[PDB]
Amino acid sequence: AKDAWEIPRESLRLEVKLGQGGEVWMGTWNGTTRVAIKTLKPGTMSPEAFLQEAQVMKKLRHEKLVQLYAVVSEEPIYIVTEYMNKGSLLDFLKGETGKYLRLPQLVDMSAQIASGMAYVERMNYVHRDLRAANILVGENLVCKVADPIKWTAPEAALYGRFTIKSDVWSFGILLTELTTKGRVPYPGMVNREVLDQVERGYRMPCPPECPESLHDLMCQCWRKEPEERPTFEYLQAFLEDYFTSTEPQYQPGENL
Ligand SMILES: COc1cccc(-c2cn(-c3ccc(CN4CCC(O)CC4)cc3)c3ncnc(N)c23)c1
Repeated sequence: AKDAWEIPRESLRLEVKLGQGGEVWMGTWNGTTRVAIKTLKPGTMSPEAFLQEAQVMKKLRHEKLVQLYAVVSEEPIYIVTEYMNKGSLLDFLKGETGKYLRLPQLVDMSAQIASGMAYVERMNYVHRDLRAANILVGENLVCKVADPIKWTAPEAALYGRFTIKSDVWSFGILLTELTTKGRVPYPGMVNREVLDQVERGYRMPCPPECPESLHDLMCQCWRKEPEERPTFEYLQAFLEDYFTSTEPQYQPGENL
């Protein structure tokens, strides 16, 4: 028995291909509604498993989470959502526009992600794979949460203990992506080195031109003890108010 998210497949025209991993397409829904469509390439994972993402997307509704529109829950299975016309944050950061972003833009992007994740937090959910590649960018630099040892808290990577606090860890790592225009965290380190070093207390240093106040925040996100890590509610307020309350004398530099 289907729910009120169900639509007939015939209402979808998959136009322009965007990515693969099944796939994701640009497309149209009913009359004149531009959407994104996730496909399941037969075999790779079970229907139930591909319909994890949709089922959670059904209960999560917020301005800074990518919005589910519809689902075709019989094969070939499709998930349908709003279309994010600037694609992934990671690609945006690394792209041609990426280099013009300065700290005011990057922090605002972080504030928006924190807000979506603050909502995930209030709803008692856990994301598990929070990072720039899973943030989508739209018009007016809107960032939405959608959808990785280097991004994963140690307790989670080692013991499968994923909580909102391990999401906070990942958010700290995401701040390094933002402040380096999308560089891979722990430059030159393989996953084993990162595990080994993090366990001995190593944390990434302050990125070049990143204000110390922003790095301290990263460090708080990376506290060994999950419960000592800030809430997203806290992160959202800090990042929202950053240039008044925290760094009121910020001046542009070469890159940030
Ligand atoms: C069911 O609908 C969903 C659910 C979850 C995510 C997406 C999604 C993914 N993308 C997407 C964005 C960027 C890329 C970029 N890509 C990977 C790295 C790079 O090499 C270039 C190609 C691929 C897919 C979207 N773009 C625009 N709009 C989207 N909704 C997406 C859609």
